[PDB]
Amino acid sequence: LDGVLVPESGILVSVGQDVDSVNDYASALGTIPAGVTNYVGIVNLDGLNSDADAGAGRNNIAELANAYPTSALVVGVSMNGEVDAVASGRYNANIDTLLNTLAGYDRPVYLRWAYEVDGPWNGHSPSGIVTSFQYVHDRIIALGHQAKISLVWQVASYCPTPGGQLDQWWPGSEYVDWVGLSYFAPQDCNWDRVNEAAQFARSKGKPLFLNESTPQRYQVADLTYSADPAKGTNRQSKTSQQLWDEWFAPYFQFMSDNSDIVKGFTYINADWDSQWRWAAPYNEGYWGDSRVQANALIKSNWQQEIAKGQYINHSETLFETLGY
Ligand SMILES: O=[N+]([O-])c1ccc(O[C@@H]2OC[C@@H](O)[C@H](O[C@@H]3OC[C@@H](O[C@@H]4OC[C@@H](O)[C@H](O)[C@H]4O)[C@H](O)[C@H]3O)[C@H]2F)cc1[N+](=O)[O-]
Ligand SMILES: *[C@H]1OC[C@@H](O)[C@H](O[C@@H]2OC[C@@H](O)[C@H](O[C@@H]3OC[C@@H](O)[C@H](O)[C@H]3O)[C@H]2O)[C@H]1F
Repeated sequence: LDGVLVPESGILVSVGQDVDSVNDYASALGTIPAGVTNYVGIVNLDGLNSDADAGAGRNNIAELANAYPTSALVVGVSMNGEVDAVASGRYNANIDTLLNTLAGYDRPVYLRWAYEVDGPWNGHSPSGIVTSFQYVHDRIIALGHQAKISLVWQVASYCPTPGGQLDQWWPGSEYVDWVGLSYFAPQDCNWDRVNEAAQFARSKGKPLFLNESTPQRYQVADLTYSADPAKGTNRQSKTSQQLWDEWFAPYFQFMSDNSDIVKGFTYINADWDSQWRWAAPYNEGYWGDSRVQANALIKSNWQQEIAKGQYINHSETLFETLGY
């Protein structure tokens, strides 16, 4: 796809990853985000045309798209543990409806198909990922939606999964418009996973989207950090400048260090602790509170950074800038 829906220059600023947290961000920052992010499952299309709230914030792409009619949509599509049945065609009617629905919004859509392709917890087979990316990239063309829907192959870039295993998941450059990654606690392995994902994207000639990012294990309102990924115990006080310097400055530095390929990010701005999947007593890891508006210094510094001219923010020229 040769730069289609990929900005020639600049980094798309998007926010996620549930309707309410995105509305709260837009309210608190007094801004219309350039891109907004939700999730849907392919088995039920849960979250596409009506509310789906399963403990990770409310998803409703119809509501989101009406609330932000001149912002890009970013959509994570879960395989719901069924990628092999998806690859064998059992959900093909649902795929068409998903693609036709998203194309009916007449705006740039970034589709993270089977996001975190190499996260073992997603139950994926390499075959099912390679086949289904082929099928979906081709179906976008068959349905006539290739000017509108950009297909993102997003890895998990998660330190406990060993490096050097990305090739088995790759469907081929002809079937991928962007590579994506997750930027949470890359310091746990010296940035090795996120750097490996970036260098993979670079080697394939694809732009890079940081599709999931948050100061994982930090609390912005409380100003704390924990080294405990499972339960968030023995929380450490941080100053707000420390929390900026420890997570936010390196996050933006990573984008500069990879500025040949980085063309978008999604910042997840949420009180994760308020959402039951991510809440105490932490059955699915410790996440924290990533709301930049919950600290004045973090909020100022955030707004000051993303207003800079390497970032693509919302304006009347946004869709043109993104290649729509
Ligand atoms: O301490 N940690 O390092 C830690 C511990 C756990 C943890 O949990 C995961 O958090 C990220 C979240 O994205 C994962 O969510 C799983 O996604 C897969 C789901 O699969 C469903 O399982 C039920 C099945 O019937 C259905 O077919 C299938 O789709 C699963 O439900 C989710 O739990 C968590 F697993 C993260 C971390 N860490 O962050 O620190
Ligand atoms: C990347 O790391 C951070 C996690 O928060 C992300 O997990 C996704 O968070 C948002 C949830 O809405 C999504 O949950 C899926 O939503 C669609 C449902 O059909 C599906 O059952 C549900 O798991 C999380 O995967 C992670 F990607």
